[PDB]
Amino acid sequence: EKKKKLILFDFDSTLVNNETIDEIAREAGVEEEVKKITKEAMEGKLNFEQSLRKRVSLLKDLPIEKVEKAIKRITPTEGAEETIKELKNRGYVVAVVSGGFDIAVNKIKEKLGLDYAFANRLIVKDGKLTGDVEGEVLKENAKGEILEKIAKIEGINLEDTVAVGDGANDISMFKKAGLKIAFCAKPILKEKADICIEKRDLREILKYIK
Ligand SMILES: [Mg+2]
Repeated sequence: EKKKKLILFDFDSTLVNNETIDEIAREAGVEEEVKKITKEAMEGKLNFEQSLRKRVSLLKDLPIEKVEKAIKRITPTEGAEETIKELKNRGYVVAVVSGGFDIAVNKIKEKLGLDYAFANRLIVKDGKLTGDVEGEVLKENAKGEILEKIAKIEGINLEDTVAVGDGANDISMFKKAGLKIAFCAKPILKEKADICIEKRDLREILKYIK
């Protein structure tokens, strides 16, 4: 026998190298403005939901074909698939929980073979973004609520959970997690982490997890 563990990964800047919202902002012509808000939000200087709605509103009217062009530029972080496969090899459950968007996160869930995926969604009308976003990964304690929910479904004690992220919206996930790993993270999350990894290779987390 042997117990399973549950590992939750943030998406933007953690499982992938990019910030989905910033990539889309480039196609919408508001890259500078959105990048600045994203940085403040991930450093913990802004309420997450308010900052995300402010950024998504700047994307109003962008055609879906341009959103896809931005998504195409997203690349997986070094070692991502190998790390996920090794965790699954141990019999562990793996999830991605993101303040980003299904249109990007759906793909990685299937590509890397994840068991769960939670993200927000961009609202679309007549083939263009309306500027609205909706979802359950918006409130300040959203990720922690999701970690608890998944752990309950799987019968896994919170002490056997691991959270891996880079930004301030990963703090609520860290609060409930058994092991807190800040991956090439912002100072506000590093302060709360058990382990800080600065080499950009997800395989580095494996050493800390039995
Ligand atoms: Mg992130």
